[PDB]
Amino acid sequence: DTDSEEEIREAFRVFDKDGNGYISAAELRHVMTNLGEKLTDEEVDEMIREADIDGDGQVNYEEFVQMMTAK
Ligand SMILES: [Ca+2]
Ligand SMILES: [Ca+2]
Repeated sequence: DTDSEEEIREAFRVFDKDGNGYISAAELRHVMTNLGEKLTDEEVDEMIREADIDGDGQVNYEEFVQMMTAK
């Protein structure tokens, strides 16, 4: 709850460039690339796709967490 899950809630919240309240695949490639690491769009696009429960190109913090670790 507030033990540490908070940092996760933050990092992901700030991540949403368009502060839409969720996370899209386009933001990952741009932000990661902007951060200094240029990932692969094919992996990114596929990344969320697998970590998507609603199937709306948008995933909250958890739906993502379970992914962040898994490569
Ligand atoms: Ca988003
Ligand atoms: Ca989803």
